[PDB]
Amino acid sequence: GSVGFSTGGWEGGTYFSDHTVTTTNTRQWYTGILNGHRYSKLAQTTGSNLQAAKPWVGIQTPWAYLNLNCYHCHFSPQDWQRLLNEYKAWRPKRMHVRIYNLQIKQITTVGADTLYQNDLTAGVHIFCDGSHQYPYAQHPWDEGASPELPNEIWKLPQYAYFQYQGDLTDHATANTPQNVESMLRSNIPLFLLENSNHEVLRTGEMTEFSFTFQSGWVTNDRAYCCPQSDFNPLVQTRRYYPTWNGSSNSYSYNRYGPYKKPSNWMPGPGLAYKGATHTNQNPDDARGPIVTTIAPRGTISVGSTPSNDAPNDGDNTISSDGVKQGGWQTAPVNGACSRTDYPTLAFDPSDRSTNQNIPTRNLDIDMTRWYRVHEPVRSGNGSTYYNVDDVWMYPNQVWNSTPICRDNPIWDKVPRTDHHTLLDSSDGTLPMKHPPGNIFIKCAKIPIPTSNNTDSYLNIYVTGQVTYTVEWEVQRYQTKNWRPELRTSAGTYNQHEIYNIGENGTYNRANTFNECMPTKCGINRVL
Amino acid sequence: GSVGFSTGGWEGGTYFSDHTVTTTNTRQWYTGILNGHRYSKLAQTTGSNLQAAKPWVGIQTPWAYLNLNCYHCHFSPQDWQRLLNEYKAWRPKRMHVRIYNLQIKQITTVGADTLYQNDLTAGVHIFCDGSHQYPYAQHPWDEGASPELPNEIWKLPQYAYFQYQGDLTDHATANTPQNVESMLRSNIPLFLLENSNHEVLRTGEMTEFSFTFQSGWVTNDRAYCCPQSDFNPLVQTRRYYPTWNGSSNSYSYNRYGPYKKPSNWMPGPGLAYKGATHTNQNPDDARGPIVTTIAPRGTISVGSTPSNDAPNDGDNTISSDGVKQGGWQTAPVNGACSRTDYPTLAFDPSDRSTNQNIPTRNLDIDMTRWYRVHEPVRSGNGSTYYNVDDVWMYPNQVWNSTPICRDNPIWDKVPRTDHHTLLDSSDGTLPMKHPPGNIFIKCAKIPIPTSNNTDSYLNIYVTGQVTYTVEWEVQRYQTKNWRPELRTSAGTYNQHEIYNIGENGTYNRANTFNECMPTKCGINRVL
Amino acid sequence: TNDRAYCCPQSDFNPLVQTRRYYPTWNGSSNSYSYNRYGPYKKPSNWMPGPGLAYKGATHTNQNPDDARGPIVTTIAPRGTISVGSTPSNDAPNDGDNTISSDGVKQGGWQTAPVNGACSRTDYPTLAFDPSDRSTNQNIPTRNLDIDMTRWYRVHEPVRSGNGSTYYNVDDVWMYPNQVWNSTPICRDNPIWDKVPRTDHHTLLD
Amino acid sequence: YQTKNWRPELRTSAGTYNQHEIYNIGENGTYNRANTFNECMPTKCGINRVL
Amino acid sequence: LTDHATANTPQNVESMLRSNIPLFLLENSNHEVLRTGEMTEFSFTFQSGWVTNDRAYCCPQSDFNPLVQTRRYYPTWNGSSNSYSYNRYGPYKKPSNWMPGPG
Amino acid sequence: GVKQGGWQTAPVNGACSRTDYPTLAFDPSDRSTNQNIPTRNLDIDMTRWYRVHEPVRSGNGSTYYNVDDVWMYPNQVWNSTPICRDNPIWDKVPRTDHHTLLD
Repeated sequence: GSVGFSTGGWEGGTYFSDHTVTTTNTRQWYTGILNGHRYSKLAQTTGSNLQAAKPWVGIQTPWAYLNLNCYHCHFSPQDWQRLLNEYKAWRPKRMHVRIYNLQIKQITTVGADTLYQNDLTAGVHIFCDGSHQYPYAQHPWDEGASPELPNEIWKLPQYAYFQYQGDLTDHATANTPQNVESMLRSNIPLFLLENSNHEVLRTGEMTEFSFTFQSGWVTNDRAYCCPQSDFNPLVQTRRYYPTWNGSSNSYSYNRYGPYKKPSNWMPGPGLAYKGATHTNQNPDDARGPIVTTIAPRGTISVGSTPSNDAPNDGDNTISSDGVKQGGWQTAPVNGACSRTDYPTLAFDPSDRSTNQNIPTRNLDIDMTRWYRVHEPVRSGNGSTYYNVDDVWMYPNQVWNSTPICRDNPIWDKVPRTDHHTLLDSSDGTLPMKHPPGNIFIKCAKIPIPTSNNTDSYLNIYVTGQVTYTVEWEVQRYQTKNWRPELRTSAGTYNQHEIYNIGENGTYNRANTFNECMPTKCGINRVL
Repeated sequence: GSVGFSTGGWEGGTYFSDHTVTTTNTRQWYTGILNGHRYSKLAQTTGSNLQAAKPWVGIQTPWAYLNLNCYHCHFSPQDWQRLLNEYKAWRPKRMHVRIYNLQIKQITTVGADTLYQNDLTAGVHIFCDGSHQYPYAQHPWDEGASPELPNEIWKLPQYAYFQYQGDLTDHATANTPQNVESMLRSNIPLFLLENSNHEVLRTGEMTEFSFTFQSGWVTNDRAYCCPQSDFNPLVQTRRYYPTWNGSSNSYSYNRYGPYKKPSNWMPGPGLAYKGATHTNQNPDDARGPIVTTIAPRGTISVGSTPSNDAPNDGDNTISSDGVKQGGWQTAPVNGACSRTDYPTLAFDPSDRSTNQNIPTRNLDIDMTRWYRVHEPVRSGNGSTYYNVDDVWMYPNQVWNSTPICRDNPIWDKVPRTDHHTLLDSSDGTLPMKHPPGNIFIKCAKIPIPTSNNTDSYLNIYVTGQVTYTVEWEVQRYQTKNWRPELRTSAGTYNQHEIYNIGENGTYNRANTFNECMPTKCGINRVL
Repeated sequence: TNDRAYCCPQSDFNPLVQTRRYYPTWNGSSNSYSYNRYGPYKKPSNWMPGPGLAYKGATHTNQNPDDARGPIVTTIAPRGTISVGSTPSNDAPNDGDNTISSDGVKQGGWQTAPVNGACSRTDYPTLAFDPSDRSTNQNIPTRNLDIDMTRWYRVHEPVRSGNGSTYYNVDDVWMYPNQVWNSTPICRDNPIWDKVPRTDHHTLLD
Repeated sequence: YQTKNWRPELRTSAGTYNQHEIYNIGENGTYNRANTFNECMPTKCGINRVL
Repeated sequence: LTDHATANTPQNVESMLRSNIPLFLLENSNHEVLRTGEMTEFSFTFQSGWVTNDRAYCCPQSDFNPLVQTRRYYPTWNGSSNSYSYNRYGPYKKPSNWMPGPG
Repeated sequence: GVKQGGWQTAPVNGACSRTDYPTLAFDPSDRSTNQNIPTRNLDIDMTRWYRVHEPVRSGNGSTYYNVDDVWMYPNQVWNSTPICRDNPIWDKVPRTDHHTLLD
């Protein structure tokens, strides 16, 4: 008889050790009924009017889901400081999630007054998709992650997923196969969570989930030198550099100076592009820096026209408007270029922020990450130094990843595909094949009798507690550095009261990326 | 199925034996929702206006806590009488606290009428901090301790804690380091009880806590003589006292009279100061007798100005107003001086007292505690007898502690610091490293669905029973005294009906410190 | 000990709860006291500011590095001996004791510094040092930074005087019961230990 | 140390010092030492204890 | 490197770099001190790829058999019809799946 | 600024044999007085490419674009440069979060 028995306590606190950090967090969560207990088409209405449907079309579900992906979910500002000061590297190992102390209440109107009364026999649907049968649909930077403050109520975000690009229209030429658009539309998936197995829980019940991570490392230490400066000037190099003689049409040689020795190591791959920065209008346009247009041959997308003049030769050229609303954008794409760390990653530390100050990633002091790359080419009497904005993958590229802050997402799901290149994120998330599965939650749909076969349900909502524990594998730094180093310190910040509760419970959050306590500031690594 | 089963009975009564007294008390307690389930800045607005913030700034929490610290919590007036009459000494050994028979009710408005209905699935957060991770914030003399009468309802007091002194402002001179105020403000702690582990209980559940005391003794017997009178006049002393001869510029000697023999034993340390008694206005001013101004070099407090004239030499002198609102006061500081027992300890016997008569400690008949101390110094023809208001710690000081009454606090937490001197309280509480930990209680925060992301919770309150049992180590007196002695007796009091229930349930409480049944009145100890 | 106190023991209470304690007010007409509850935002504390002697020493001149400046200067000499700049004084209080001139105390005495104890006001400038031996640096590190909140700036004993009260600065706070304090901060350039002199008695070692 | 403090704290950091090159070897082997007591890295700055 | 402060940059980055420079003194580690009658030795184990002495006499793209026809066709753009027509690759250049290495 | 401020990576020829020369030149020994400087001009391996062209239909004919930068792309296959007795044996891989293929 667990109506009067709790199914759990409250669990909080972090534990530090040499090889392990364990974070434990409990939140009170709730969800009401979403989308009237039904699945429905979700389509974007925004964007400049064009003779086509808007690109994103999908399904919004009745379900809600748990999002644990961000560091401020797991670490308090204190704990994050201690992680960054005492450890050169960490990665998540295993996560345990308990859902318990469930309460299901009927929302009742007896009059001008709204009543909240237990329905003791009402259930809650809880489903973890761990085999990734359903669309994951988790953008790492989404709001609706577990709130930073343990005392804050967490309203579950609603689950929706992409279905098809609505902008695609049938296009028939001598250069295309027939009926490709209808072929795409016929093949769109529909995912209903009710054709899978899940648990239904009443108020005296609990459920739990365990996940094991496989990921690379987040690395807190930085390089104080680039690989290319890293030689010894007191020793001469045997290497010579050529000088072209226009008279003899040959080369002569001179020893490289001891203070620049040619390196075998390439600057890491980096794409320095801002994207389209020219206007703030139309938040649903694809700004950049990389915009990808998907469309199969035989279909034509927004603002696309076939072009019969070379190089295109029957391919569809896409106007600015077409690329802008039709395409899908990848940002940041800076890679190893530190010049474009800014302003290509900017975020709110929390959801629904009223702060006018937007933290943007301006601080990278790691010295393997490059500002500019130049290819000098002999031209006439002198040489022309060509800035290279696109440094692609090339052998012997060696670089460090961007710094991250407590407000970054922890992981990003690697799309399941035939092939992928090296996995390094420009935003710093850990790419994971098999990230922890979506934990889906919805109130039971309790029908109300109707004579006319209308869909009428009882108005209820579930609240409960969720405890999530992450075991973090972690490595303490060791150094022979004689000097003291930069450390994350509260005294660095222009906002002295940051992460403190103020008048009327206002909680102070970072104005800047530095106040978000970024990694790779303090600890020197030897290359 | 404990919805219909109680988790405990009612436990009351005291048990006396030779070496042990056991008090058992049960109270019905409740708390509603505090501070709207949130943490917020708590700042004092009172005091004379000054160009600075008011000193005390802190955090008021959603939590409530149990306060067992006072004797009238544990002992009935009868039981206290018997303790003081039959025992020379006692100390608390172990305490057991049970919280049970929990009821959690929703407060509902259906109309002009307010309804109280069980929420059977609602929880209660109960947390004991026994490792003193959170601020203790218990002033021994606070109200909100368990009520004296077993039948009285106990409303849990709300927990709040100090954070920083708001009066401190940055002060930069050649004599100070830079940016100390921002350094203080940056380093202020924030304590959220939800990052620790605690129990959540529904109505069919209970919890219990055990504590072990380490303390010195409360001592009921008194000295009938001072150490300095304690000799035998029928025997001559070999000791001589000097007399200065101004003519020969030397000393001559004469045997001490047998009825004052010089003693090796110093009067105990005592600071005789009233504090600032001149006005009753501004209850938040620091009156005395010892006022401590905290402020680091590089900061400047209220009413402070740097003074470049000696002795100060760049130190900040503080005006009366600055000391008055800015400082922190220590009272009583009488120590072994009985002259300043009055009026330096005065209190209400109970919380929210309407009695105009305020018990103040005027009765100390222990003879080791001194009225005045004089240092005579030869001056001219005679000698000048200098009153000494400050007797500091000196070797061979020997003294008895102040008497206490049933309305005193039992213990006081020793602040955790690098160093402390001898622990003797002028108010009589037992200093304890590791006093019993705060038991924190709050109603679960049960969210109400809102579309606009406002914070809206279900209005509930918890009531329960708390049983607390203290085992007291105790010592019976033994004496060869031939004569009968003073004993605590109901017939001593001008109020004959004291501790009786009167018309309409009015409970009579002590008008005077004597009616509070003070210790160290009755039993003679041999020195 | 590396950790610090962010509050003094005397601020450390809960203002949301009233105190049962009252403070006296003297009535000169009735020659008695009346009582009023302490305000919830200053609750009288059982805990004394730690012992502290706020004295600079003799700061007036830089000459004569071998003079005993302070803040505590101890003259040793047994009865039957006379030290530098000492003369017997037959006028009270001295009565045959040797009074010592400034010069005598100055070169003859032995100095104890720092003697600030729990007073943070005199942390400066009573501890100043070179980080290394034979330093050429004109900048002398001196201990100006103490943010520990148990260590006190000033102590006042207010005493009712006439119509108002006089607030007496206390430069000497001696050992007294229920004093609780944290030790001074140290730096990487401090000595680790000091040998306790072997003696019959010593007080608390801080 | 162990703390339940929610907030980050002061820590000893090289970036605090007006002398940026402190404890570094300079020209001709000159070793840079603290000008101030803060540059000597004093204790009891960072960690909060609960009383 | 010199400090540069604009609306587009964070503050005090140069001093931040200069403050964080390492200093390495070999005397804070453990090493051997040897007098004239003493010796010391060290062992190392390599992990590496191979140095390769043999060469390719052909590129991967020439490496086919001309006596066999390829089924593959190559496009030719017709500007009049705006479409492609196809012709079998000649047996002596067969399109290769293998790209020239990065250079 | 680029010239004195930057740090240079050479050789970066990769699989291009055209730029084997003159991008690697050295003395065989230290403090050489020899005016003749060995420079790597001899690569007869046939997987290593001289030029790469992307032809693009332009007007009536096609334009053959020389490609001086061939980046990493799938199905690139190549042999490493020849080495001589005077080359270094190894190079320390910088310790970093990421590296591409090591050649």
